[PDB]
Amino acid sequence: PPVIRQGPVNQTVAVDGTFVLSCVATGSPVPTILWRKDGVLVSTQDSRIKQLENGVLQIRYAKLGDTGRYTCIASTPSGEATWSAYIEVQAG
Repeated sequence: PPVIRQGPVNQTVAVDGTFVLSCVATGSPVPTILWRKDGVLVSTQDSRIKQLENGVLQIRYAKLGDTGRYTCIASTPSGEATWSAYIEVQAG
C-alpha cells in the first residue's frame, strides 16, 4: 500500500495571496498524487491552480471560495492513502 510520510500542512491564507500544498508518499510502485478539495478533484485546467510536480500543488491569487479541506491521495494498484489539511482564506 502507498504510505504518506509528509502531508499537507494547514495554513491561513490572505485573499489574492499564494499558497503551496506539498505531499511526499512512499511505495513500490511510485505513488501518484491526486488532490481533492471538499470531495472534488482539483482542476487540471485552471490558470492559477498548478500541479507543479507529483506531490506539489500551488494556488496563486487565492479567492474566498478556496476555503475548505485539501486531501492528498497517494495511488498504486496495491492501495490508496490520504492526508488532509484545512485551508482558510479571510480578507484584509
